[PDB]
Amino acid sequence: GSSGSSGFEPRSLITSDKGFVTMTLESLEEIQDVSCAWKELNRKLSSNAVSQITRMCLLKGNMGVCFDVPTTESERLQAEWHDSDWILSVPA
Repeated sequence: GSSGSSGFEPRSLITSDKGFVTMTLESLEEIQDVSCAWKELNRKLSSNAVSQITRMCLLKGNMGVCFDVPTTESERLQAEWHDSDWILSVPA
């Protein structure tokens, strides 16, 4: 409802073991199901690259998605993201 911004400034962990990385995609409003996100991603990413997306789940609030990708494709994904209203981030 009406609270202070949820983002905050949490403590930075000692990054070391570069294994996998998680991604987030914020929506404008609610969506139908993951099909919305998948259809969009398929129109903004290549079949080859989009296949790296795993564990795509609906965020708590249906206002975006959360998924995992390799640390290599993570930068390509970030650069290839354009021409869409959705915001792309990579949290801790």
